[PDB]
Amino acid sequence: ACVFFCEDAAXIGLAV
Amino acid sequence: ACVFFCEDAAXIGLAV
Amino acid sequence: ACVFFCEDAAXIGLAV
Amino acid sequence: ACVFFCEDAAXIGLAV
Amino acid sequence: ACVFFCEDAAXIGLAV
Amino acid sequence: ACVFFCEDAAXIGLAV
Amino acid sequence: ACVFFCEDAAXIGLAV
Amino acid sequence: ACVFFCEDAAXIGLAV
Amino acid sequence: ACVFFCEDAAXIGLAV
Amino acid sequence: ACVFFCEDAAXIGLAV
Amino acid sequence: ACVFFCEDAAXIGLAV
Amino acid sequence: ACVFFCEDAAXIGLAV
Repeated sequence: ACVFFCEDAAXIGLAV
Repeated sequence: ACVFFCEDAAXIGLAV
Repeated sequence: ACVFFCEDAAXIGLAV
Repeated sequence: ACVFFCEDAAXIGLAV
Repeated sequence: ACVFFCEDAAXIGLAV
Repeated sequence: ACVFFCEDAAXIGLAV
Repeated sequence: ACVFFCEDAAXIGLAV
Repeated sequence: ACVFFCEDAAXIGLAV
Repeated sequence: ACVFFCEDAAXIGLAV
Repeated sequence: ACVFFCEDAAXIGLAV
Repeated sequence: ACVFFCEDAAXIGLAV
Repeated sequence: ACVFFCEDAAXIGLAV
């Protein structure tokens, strides 16, 4: 999978 | 966040 | 390029 | 939450 | 009228 | 996998 | 806006 | 939104 | 202390 | 975090 | 001076 | 605190 850096607030690494 | 369209199988929107 | 659908608030398409 | 397509003009997604 | 999906940046629905 | 809408020209559903 | 990296615990990006 | 790293030659962050 | 990037899920910095 | 003072028109404290 | 990552569009290293 | 990226010359992270 890959890590995306997205604002969820905070910006975190989401693994997809 | 972004919406990804991915297999979970069925295809769904994913909140990224 | 690709079209992504992400929240910026509103949900919009983005050209990548 | 749900996404609705609404006028803001332009048509955009609103997250509610 | 009709909705067109165009990049204005963001891609949004424009009513014509 | 996921499906992204990308120009290949035509815009198509790219499978990845 | 800018991205700041700050501790909130975790270190996260913040949109400013 | 998500932050992508893309070339525009000149590698930049992209607000998606 | 040091900052490590770890799963909490999301990927975040941890201060140790 | 740091406290910033930013407008969102409406000047507020921001938790960064 | 310091370098901040800010959208100018692209995200770039702003020198201040 | 926040991490700033600043000249000390070399560039370093600063704990703010």
